[PDB]
Amino acid sequence: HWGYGKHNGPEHWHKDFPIAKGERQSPVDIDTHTAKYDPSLKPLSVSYDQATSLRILNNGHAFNVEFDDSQDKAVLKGGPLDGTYRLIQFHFHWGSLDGQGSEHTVDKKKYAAELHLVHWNTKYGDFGKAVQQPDGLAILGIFLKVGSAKPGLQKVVDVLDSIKTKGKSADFTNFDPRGLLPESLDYWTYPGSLTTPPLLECVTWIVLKEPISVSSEQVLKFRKLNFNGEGEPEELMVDNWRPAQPLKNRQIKASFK
Ligand SMILES: [Zn+2]
Repeated sequence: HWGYGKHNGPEHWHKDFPIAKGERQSPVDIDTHTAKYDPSLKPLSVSYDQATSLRILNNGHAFNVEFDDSQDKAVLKGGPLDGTYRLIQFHFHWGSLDGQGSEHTVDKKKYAAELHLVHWNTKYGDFGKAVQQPDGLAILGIFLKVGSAKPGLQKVVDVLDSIKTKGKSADFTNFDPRGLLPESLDYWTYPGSLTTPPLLECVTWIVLKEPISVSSEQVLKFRKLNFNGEGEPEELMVDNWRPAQPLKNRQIKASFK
């Protein structure tokens, strides 16, 4: 019964998921004055030409755009990573107000939203096996600010009415996740966790410095989604973000000078 409400939000998750207080929790604040350039980092390689989106699902916590991950169709490589990581889904976290919504922060700045493209390490065979490994996942995080519309997001926006409530899914084929990337692939990276229960410490985080712009109308449509199921009291799906967690014995590395 974890969530983002008045009585089940992030500050409560540790009772059922004690790693919530662990050594490698996410998100974190990215201090641009202490993150150090690492010349040994490599460009990243985002290969989404062959991506097969399948479906979009309201899971009661966010919505996931799901992909075929039964081949190396959409992979992330390079950067801080060893080996190959398959895209399985992307989702967002967002606010009730434009001044909030992101999970990671940059010098304490909150963005309006944050996109997570989730990939699993093919060495481990399946996502469920991967989340049990410290190097099981690579999550590419992208900040959203409110300004211009993002044309490549509109198809997502326009399907949300069909998945308003928890448990609803819709066919969602032929979506191109390249339309959600900023121009630059400069990034910060650090080791951390899933930001939702079970909060497993299995993630190499790769957070892009350049935000994307979305329009106020696009974010407004995200804020019409519901946490609840159909036939239940309406609870708008807003403020589905976990706040920054202690960095502890970690360093954030920058790919850029
Ligand atoms: Zn996420």
